[PDB]
Amino acid sequence: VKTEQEDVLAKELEDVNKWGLHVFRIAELSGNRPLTVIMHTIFQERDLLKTFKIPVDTLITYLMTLEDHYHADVAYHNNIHAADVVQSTHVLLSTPALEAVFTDLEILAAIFASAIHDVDHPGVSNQFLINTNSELALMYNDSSVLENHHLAVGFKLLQEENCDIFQNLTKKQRQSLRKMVIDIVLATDMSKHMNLLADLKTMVETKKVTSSGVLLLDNYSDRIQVLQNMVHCADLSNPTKPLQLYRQWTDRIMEEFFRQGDRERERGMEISPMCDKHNASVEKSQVGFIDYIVHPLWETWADLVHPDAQDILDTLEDNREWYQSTIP
Amino acid sequence: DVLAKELEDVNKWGLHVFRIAELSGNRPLTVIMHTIFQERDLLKTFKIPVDTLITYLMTLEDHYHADVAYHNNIHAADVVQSTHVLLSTPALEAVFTDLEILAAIFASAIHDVDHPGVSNQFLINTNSELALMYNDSSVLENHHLAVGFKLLQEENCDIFQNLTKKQRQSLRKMVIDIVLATDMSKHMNLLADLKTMVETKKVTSSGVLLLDNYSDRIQVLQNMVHCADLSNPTKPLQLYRQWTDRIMEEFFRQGDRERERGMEISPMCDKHNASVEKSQVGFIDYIVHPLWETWADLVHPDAQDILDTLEDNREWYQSTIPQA
Ligand SMILES: COc1ccc(/C=N/OCC(=O)N2C[C@@H](C)O[C@@H](C)C2)cc1OC1CCCC1
Ligand SMILES: COc1ccc(/C=N/OCC(=O)N2C[C@@H](C)O[C@@H](C)C2)cc1OC1CCCC1
Ligand SMILES: [Mg+2]
Ligand SMILES: [Mg+2]
Ligand SMILES: [Mg+2]
Ligand SMILES: [Zn+2]
Ligand SMILES: [Zn+2]
Repeated sequence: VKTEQEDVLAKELEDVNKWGLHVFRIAELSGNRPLTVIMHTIFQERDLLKTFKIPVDTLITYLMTLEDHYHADVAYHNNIHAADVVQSTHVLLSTPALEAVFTDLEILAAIFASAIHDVDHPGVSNQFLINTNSELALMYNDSSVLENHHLAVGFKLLQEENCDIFQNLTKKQRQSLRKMVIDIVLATDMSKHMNLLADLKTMVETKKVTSSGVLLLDNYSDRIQVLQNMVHCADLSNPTKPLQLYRQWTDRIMEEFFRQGDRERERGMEISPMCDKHNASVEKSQVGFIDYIVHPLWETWADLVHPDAQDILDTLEDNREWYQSTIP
Repeated sequence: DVLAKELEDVNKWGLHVFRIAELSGNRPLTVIMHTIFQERDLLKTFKIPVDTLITYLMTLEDHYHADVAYHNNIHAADVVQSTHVLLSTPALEAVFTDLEILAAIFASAIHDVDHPGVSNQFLINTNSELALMYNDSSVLENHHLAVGFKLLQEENCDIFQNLTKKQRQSLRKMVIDIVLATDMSKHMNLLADLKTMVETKKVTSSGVLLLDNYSDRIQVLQNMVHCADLSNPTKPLQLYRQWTDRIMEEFFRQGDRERERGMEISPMCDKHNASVEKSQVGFIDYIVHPLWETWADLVHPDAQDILDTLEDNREWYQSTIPQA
């Protein structure tokens, strides 16, 4: 355990290797430190401290700082979402079809990218930031504004006192991990979804597997592509989770969206799609989200790692039925 | 006075820009931008208060670094003026809207603002704050854009104040697209696509190019400003020599910092082991000529005088290099 608690957190953390970890429970039991606790657990499980000579106190110090820079008053894009994506990536990394495909450095990059990928999220969209002429959009030229910011912050925090968890990587290692983490977080920009999926389908069509069905990736292009899509899937994994988890994620994203719509309405701006609390169809919207975004993505991932992801797909379909059933 | 006579050549390749800098009190960017805006009737068209223009331009010019030998206000003024000339090439007559013309010229003016005199790779390799900010991706070019637009916020500096919301939005997208294309790491991809565009190009009866969508139009503007940025070797020898002096001074200062830091010194940045002639001939052969012969193809025969000068300058510099 990497944070002061008491306790029974251990019984819940037994599911850290399973889809459907109750991450909200973890948040409660850990004093709202789900990202620190789950990251610390994963790093120990994967022996990453020993491999990369990461001092444990340095890891905890960085995680505490990183966690503090997720906004507590943001309903969805907060430290629990970061913890969720981290843990979800951790599960996907261990899928049998990917056995021994990735290096420990690649595993570290995926997990680190997952942890920082929404840090300092303000609870409003890229388009909102652009439309309101935010300093952030001015900084990043309207291009992957948030995602560029999340990386800048995640890396800059390494420079805080006793926070450089990469201090004992080689120069080449840090350079490679940096490139991979950047490639991965920039791929979480939803504006890149259709292209990313399109390329993922292409890769699937011409995939190569050993006898036991293990994927053969040849080069960096292959490997980074699978990692990009993996963390993208993890980011978009809410509707594939056990329904009670999914239901809370839906509650939180709508709360966050509605708060942006309130900011838009207050400034006399056109209210963004699905951000109008006065005219929302939350259930119908989740069904469309699954039909046009989440299922097409996950159907393709499932193909890539066939048959590893079948139950994830089945759960997605069951959860689609639930929101369908509850349209008024 | 004398300045006025020099600015008469503003519509011509090979404007004595260094003379203009001396004569204006080191305000080439302000003088040349003002002149071009007046010539193209840009103040009237976009209702730009002339006082606002000068205030912006003076502040913009102030944010080019004095102590940087190549990437300064004179380079900026040169690229602006060169783009201004290319815009009027016969093959592009009446093709671009006034907004697109404004975007191309504004982009040129800001395209290197607050340049520190060291390369992207240097900034990446030294773990600079700029590289941390921009995730190692077009580090300087993103920065130029951010600063160029940020200055519009200064008091009485918003030259786009009377653009419609939509015009401002379009201008902003176009300028970003253009300045990002000045990143040399994108050169080969730009050039490969330009060659493919040339292959399938369409012209009117009078012979002007037909660019019927934003993609084709911005592509031409991107490559035009990139050519302007890479136009030094196409200029009269007296001007080209001066640009070569300055880029080498700048590079060698980077090399100096690399050596002090114990770093491996970048190509062409080692003052002790560098050859001007050899370096310019390679620069022409492998970057500038491939690009300009493609531009010349696009607008043939509009740019043949430019291409001729470049090929003469190449022949000139290779002539003192011993060869079999
Ligand atoms: C549990 O559900 C979700 C989980 C995660 C996400 C993340 N989505 O990424 C997009 C985004 O962030 N935008 C998109 C833009 C149109 O609107 C901008 C305010 C921001 C969305 C979820 O629900 C959808 C479906 C209906 C409500 C949203
Ligand atoms: C008058 O000459 C020039 C004018 C302009 C330029 C602009 N070059 O753009 C690229 C660049 O800045 N760098 C930085 C450094 C790492 O090296 C490059 C591979 C990439 C170059 C000129 O001459 C060459 C030949 C020798 C000096 C350079
Ligand atoms: Mg259990
Ligand atoms: Mg995000
Ligand atoms: Mg530049
Ligand atoms: Zn996310
Ligand atoms: Zn330049």
